Amino acid sequence: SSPGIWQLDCTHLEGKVILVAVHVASGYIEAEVIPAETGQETAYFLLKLAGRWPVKTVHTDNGSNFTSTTVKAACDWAGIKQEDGIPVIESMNKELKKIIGQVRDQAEHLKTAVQMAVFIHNHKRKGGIGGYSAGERIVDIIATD
Amino acid sequence: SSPGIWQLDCTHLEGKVILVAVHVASGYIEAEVIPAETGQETAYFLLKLAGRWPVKTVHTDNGSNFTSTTVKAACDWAGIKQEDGESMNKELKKIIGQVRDQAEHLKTAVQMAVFIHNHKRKGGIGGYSAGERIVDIIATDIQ
Ligand SMILES: Cn1ncc(CO)c1-c1ccccc1
Repeated sequence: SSPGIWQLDCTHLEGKVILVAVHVASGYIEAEVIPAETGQETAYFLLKLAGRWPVKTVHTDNGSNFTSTTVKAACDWAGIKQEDGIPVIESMNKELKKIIGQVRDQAEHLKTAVQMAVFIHNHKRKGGIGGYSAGERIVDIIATD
Repeated sequence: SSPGIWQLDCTHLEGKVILVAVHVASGYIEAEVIPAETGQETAYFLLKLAGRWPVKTVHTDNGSNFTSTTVKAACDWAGIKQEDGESMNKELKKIIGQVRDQAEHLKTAVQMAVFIHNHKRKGGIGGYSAGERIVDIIATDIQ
């Protein structure tokens, strides 16, 4: 689908909250542990995302952190179309948790283990030895020239 | 320069620390406000960077934050070569001033500045933004 389309969700592990943005066309992920699923935390994560990739549209789970006017304000500022409650990706949250289990014993804190897992996911060749990683795919899809 | 070379810098503002990474060939920036310039905050910044972009080499200032065993452990794990030997960085500070009033806290103004820097077209019609350049450089290098 469009190069500018992201899906945002949340997943919970060890009592902490991980916000995950998936670039729908490529399966590339961005993720971070945050203190809680608040408006101010969600808006900050989105503003960081939109400053790093060209984000036109976000699909959300319509959680209350999304309905907040702080999130709406960020999205307006960044020119992002927020599509709440609009639905390979339900087992993205599952995929990321698995990878986190494989590195968890190399890091003292969960937040570091999440970043390791993001690194592994985005570098992973899919479709066997002849294939491409989510990382290669997102840049091929969004490059304008 | 090569597609995998970054330069990393700290800058100090309104009483806080900003870590700034410039992708040298594109001028694209990543930045984060951190409470203090520690070896743990550095390593965490570097790992987030390397899971996002193909980081092969980072050029840094001499600081002990870049020297610490945790940054060395992160660099070895992520495959980053470290080397301890600024026009997009004065630029970033200048943008922070121009929008500092658009926002409540520093953290937010910094990410608005990164947004504006990376999306801004340079030159006239036919030009590119830094965000366009990095993606183009790296996509070309893959093919
Ligand atoms: C209406 N709504 N609100 C939140 C969600 C979760 O995507 C949904 C939804 C669930 C399944 C299919 C379509 C929307």
